[PDB]
Amino acid sequence: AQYNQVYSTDAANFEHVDHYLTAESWYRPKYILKDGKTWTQSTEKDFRPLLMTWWPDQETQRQYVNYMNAQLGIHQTYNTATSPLQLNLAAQTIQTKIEEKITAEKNTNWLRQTISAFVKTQSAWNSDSEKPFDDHLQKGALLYSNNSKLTSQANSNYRILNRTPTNQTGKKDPRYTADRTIGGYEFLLANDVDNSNPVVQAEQLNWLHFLMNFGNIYANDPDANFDSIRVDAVDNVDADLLQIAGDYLKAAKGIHKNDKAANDHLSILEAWSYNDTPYLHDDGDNMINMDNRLRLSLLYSLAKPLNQRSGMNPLITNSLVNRTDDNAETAAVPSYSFIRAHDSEVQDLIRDIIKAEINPNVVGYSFTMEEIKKAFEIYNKDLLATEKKYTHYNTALSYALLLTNKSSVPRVYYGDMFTDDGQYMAHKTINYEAIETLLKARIKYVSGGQAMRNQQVGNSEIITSVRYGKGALKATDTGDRITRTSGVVVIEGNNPSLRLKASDRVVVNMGAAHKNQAYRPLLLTTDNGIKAYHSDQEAAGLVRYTNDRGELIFTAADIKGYANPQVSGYLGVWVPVGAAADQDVRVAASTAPSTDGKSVHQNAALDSRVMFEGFSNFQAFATKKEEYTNVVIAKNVDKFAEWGVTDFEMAPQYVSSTDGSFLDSVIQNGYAFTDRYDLGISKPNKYGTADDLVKAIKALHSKGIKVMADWVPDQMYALPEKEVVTATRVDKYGTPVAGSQIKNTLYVVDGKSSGKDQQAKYGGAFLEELQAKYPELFARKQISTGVPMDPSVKIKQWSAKYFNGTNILGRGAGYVLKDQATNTYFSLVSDNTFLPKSLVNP
Ligand SMILES: [Ca+2]
Repeated sequence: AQYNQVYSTDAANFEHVDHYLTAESWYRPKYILKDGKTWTQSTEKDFRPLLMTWWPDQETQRQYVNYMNAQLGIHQTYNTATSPLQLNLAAQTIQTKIEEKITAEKNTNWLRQTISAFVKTQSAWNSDSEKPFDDHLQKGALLYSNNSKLTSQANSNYRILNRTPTNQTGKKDPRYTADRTIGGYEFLLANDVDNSNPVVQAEQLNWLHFLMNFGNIYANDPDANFDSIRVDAVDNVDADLLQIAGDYLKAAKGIHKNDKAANDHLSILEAWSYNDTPYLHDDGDNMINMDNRLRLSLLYSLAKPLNQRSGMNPLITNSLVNRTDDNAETAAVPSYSFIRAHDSEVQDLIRDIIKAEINPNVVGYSFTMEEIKKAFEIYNKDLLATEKKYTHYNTALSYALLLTNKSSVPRVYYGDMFTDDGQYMAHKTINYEAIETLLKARIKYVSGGQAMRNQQVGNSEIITSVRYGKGALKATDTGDRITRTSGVVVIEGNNPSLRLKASDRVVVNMGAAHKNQAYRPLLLTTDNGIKAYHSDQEAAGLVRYTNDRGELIFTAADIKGYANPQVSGYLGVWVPVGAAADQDVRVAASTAPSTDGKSVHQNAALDSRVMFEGFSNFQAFATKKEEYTNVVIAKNVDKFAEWGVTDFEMAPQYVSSTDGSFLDSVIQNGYAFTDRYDLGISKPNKYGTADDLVKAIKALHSKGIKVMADWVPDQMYALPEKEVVTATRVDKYGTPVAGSQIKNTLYVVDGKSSGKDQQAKYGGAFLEELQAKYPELFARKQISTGVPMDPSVKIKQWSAKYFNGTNILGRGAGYVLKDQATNTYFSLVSDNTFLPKSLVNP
């Protein structure tokens, strides 16, 4: 009893977390039985495990012997009936065996680990006590208490949950009713940063300013700054951040002054709710959101299996813009449009394949490397099939619409041109040719008003989409020479069974600048795929003409249904003959002052832009310098210019954590990180070193292309230090879970950064200069909080007080040790020390 008791009650003598004890705590006894033979004075070296001498109750002390008796090849176990006098010799005999064996392996590392193992067999100490699970992607979350006496350094006056755009004020906005929900939820993955905390808000701003000045700050090269941002996971953070970022863009860059300034820094949100667009629009169009309705329209009218496909009309009317006749010089609301992204309609399809053909109980997207590579074999083959079971149909049809549509900036996804897996840019998809063709055509032909028509012919239907030519917003505008040699027509059908009757005609009005004119093909579907024409000359054979009225006319000879690996339906695209090799109908943004109170205007100059999402989650890791993405990017900067890419959306560049607790930290895309400022600085990121990054930003600038920084304020992964928090089990809205055991109960999280990383170096480092240069930013009272940001304290080190909570860690409800008698946590704070009766007073 005696020797074992604690050496001294100092914090010094125990391994503790915020002065609390855990099941895995080691400490300094007064003596060590040396080689289980002789009672020698401890030194600051002789640390043992608590569990070696103390148990939270007798039932646990029992298991421990049984378990331990196993390990030490002691051949005796005890069932529930056992006295405690035997439970007490059982552990003393083990204790000798423990020293004897430490002497023998000259170490205790092996113990560290028999201990750690055992701890995990107990309910109070594993994920058993953390049930019931909920539908958080990592199975559950813990909300940290704002007011706990036990964990005062984790207290917060904030932690205001769920203030999405729709719900920013804590009530659902009456203004936006397309989404009838509250438009998002707080807890998405990992450690959830509390973005309602004014100090944290200021820190998000610091980081924004940093990214946007990355060149100057890191390389001293004004030519290497990110030009613009994406706000990630908008519907999972506090929407004040939208005001802050827009306020910034305004103050620092002048985006509200004129279009040229707004388009040099054109920024986007990833905001899934239908409410978010009108919300953004009332906010002043300081950034643009995706057109989610059009995305769904493409997906269901074009990309789904033949039996699940819907009719085509939504391709015209289910959108931010009704494209039946779109003749506005400036659209009501700006947006960007896409059909796939790094996550959307890619990692889903892999999940579909794993869940179907590999591991049926796979959770969320928590995949393994193994499963994935296995998944990819199936997927890649499905890509080449005519009958697809897992992957998109009609990719080229979707791009034809996206790249010819008026009133939205198209975003092309990397993985629709290159293989989603695979070294960067090494392999082309079968659609690369058609997409590149469309991209090139867009620069040269795509300008003017738009008309879309849905026509029931033969046994099915087609839609026709028409751009009138540069300088004709309406069908009746005759324009000038360049109008005449610009414009385009797209014809599409979504049913392989489409047959026209002999008497059918599809009559397309091309616009008044196009009477009696030659047209030639750009893309035509063929039995095996799609044939691309790279020049008039190339398509010399297949010319057709409009008539007196400027109508093209199409017939059964032109239009029928196909099924091949690229087309399930019909695609045809025609362009006028005679465009100068170097014709370009894009249009530069005006310096004329903006006057409608909005920053971004969806006009012809904005339509002239094209966005490129330049990565895939599932890219292979580089084998060598040459294969690093950012290296490869700098080296093909010309292609991007040739495609008319004006905004290059780089992947997040933060060094990835490697915990594997979610997809993002398995394929290391850059959304899972521990250091916000570590852009390939401490070691390379998936995409190269900080220098490769700097070089790729420079390369893209040299072509005049803009580069977007993914701004990811929602969460952080794998913090290095432990902290104790008062936690509660909650669902993703922060509501307490029914039937859980963790309710204002102490928990051990990984919630502290190292205080020695880049964050330590740059955190809050620019606040002072920001307040001098842009006092207006700090004057705003943020919506959710009612108060201004708080730059008066810098964040050099993240700790739990800056977080809402975390995903569940499997440590258990009882990990932090409590005297079950008094039901009170043990503590090592000095004026109030409380230890287990046996270790201090035996
Ligand atoms: Ca959040």
